[PDB]
Parts: sequence; structure tokens; C-alpha cells
Amino acid sequence: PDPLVKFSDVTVDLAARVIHRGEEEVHLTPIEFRLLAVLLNNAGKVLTQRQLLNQVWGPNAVEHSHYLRIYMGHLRQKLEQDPARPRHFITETGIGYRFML
Repeated sequence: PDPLVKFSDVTVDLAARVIHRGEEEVHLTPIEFRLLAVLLNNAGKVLTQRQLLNQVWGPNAVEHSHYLRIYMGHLRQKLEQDPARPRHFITETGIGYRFML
């Protein structure tokens, strides 16, 4: 299963909770990391906003859909070449999100 995930200039050790780009250490927030993980562990699958709020928080569903948008933004800001044009952290409009690689 291998807890060492690599996608662009980013390498993420899921076990240690550490991330390098590309590479020196990018520092994530504990919340931003549980979301990265969930996303990394569902690579390529399209996940609903409720699915994501469930897996990151649990009773923070669903009346807290905005936190998910705010933390996707943070993830893009830190990990994406162009936060405005994500290549890995992809939105499925009206549904949820999809992570590539």
C-alpha cells in the first residue's frame, strides 16, 4: 500500500504526515493534511462534498461545505503551479472534487 505518494514536484509521506515540493518541506496544517490524505487515498475517484466532510470531520456535514472550499483553496495555493488552474486538485462542479495522480 506504500505510504510514500508522489505526484508533481510534490512527494507526500502519509505516515509521517510530511510533504516535500519540489523539493523542500511544505508545511501543512493538521486539517489541510487529513484532507490531502483522504484525497490522496481516493486518487482519481470523484468524491462528493458530503463524502469529504464525513472523512475529514464527521458531524461537520453538511452545513459546513464552505470549510471544504476554503481548504481546497489552501491546498491549491500550496501545491499547485497555478492555483487558478489546478492540475491535481480538481473540482467537479456541483458535486465535489477529484484528485489527479
